[PDB]
Amino acid sequence: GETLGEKWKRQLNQLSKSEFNTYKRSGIMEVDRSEAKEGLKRGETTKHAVSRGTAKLRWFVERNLVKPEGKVIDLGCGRGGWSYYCAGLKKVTEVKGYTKGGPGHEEPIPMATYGWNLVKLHSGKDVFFIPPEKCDTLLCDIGESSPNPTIEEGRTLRVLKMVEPWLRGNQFCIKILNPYMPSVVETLEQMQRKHGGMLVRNPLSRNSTHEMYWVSCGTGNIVSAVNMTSRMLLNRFTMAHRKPTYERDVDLGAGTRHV
Ligand SMILES: C[S@@+](CC[C@H](N)C(=O)[O-])C[C@H]1O[C@@H](n2cnc3c(N)ncnc32)[C@H](O)[C@@H]1O
Ligand SMILES: OC[C@@]1(O)OC[C@@H](O)[C@@H](O)[C@@H]1O
Ligand SMILES: [Cl-]
Repeated sequence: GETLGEKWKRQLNQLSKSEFNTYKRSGIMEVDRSEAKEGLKRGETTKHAVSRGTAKLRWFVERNLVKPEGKVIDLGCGRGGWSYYCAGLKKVTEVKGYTKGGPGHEEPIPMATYGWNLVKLHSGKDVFFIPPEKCDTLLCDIGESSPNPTIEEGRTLRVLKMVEPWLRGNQFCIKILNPYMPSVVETLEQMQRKHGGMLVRNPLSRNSTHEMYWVSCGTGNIVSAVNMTSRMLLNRFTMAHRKPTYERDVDLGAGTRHV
């Protein structure tokens, strides 16, 4: 009597490599990253978003699902995609990004995109072990995938326990790696009651992950959101019209900001 999400995961893990590669992009929204990738390889530091993450966060911001403002803390900042984007938003006054260093983990990329001077990224900073800090906006994009959904479940619950102390009177956008397991749904219901917001599927996410984001603005039934996302993902395995929808990548400009 598994959840629809569990049914999706078992089916995903049964795909061949070619099937997986076709499925992951079927009918998704996608930014053309060729130009940014080539530029970044050449050491270019203006205009380019450092990752696909900038476009993901832009989608939420454009729809007023999160409204970054004041002091922004970005947990699991990686290369800095979310941080460099927030740096260009009018209401943002400072951005601090923290990420885990080490082999196999992405390190921050120094960039000169608009508002770069308001951003301080720091590697070698495992957020599970640091004290929470006051901020006006809390972003978190942590959650490592695994073919084992119980491992993802444990990762998601650990992230949720970790972020809660950082939430008080502030905007937020937090990745929920595995939102479909019963303990996670229940945890999310409790945290939504305590801190508000809603759970949303980003159309730029690949079909190979069931990730959803808990955003501070709006409200909605979490069980419905999760189940409708699971149904969509299950239905995409045998999608008749699977062409992705392409959008231009984000241009983050250049120059310092004065607040
Ligand atoms: C998907 S990425 C971030 C993408 C980012 N939002 C962007 O737009 O470029 C998640 C990052 O969180 C980092 N991470 C994982 N566990 C962490 C921890 N305990 N503390 C800090 N960072 C962590 C990973 O190394 C990875 O770089
Ligand atoms: O509502 C916020 C809070 O009180 O929730 C319970 C724990 O997570 C605390 O660390 C956290 O500050
Ligand atoms: Cl609803």
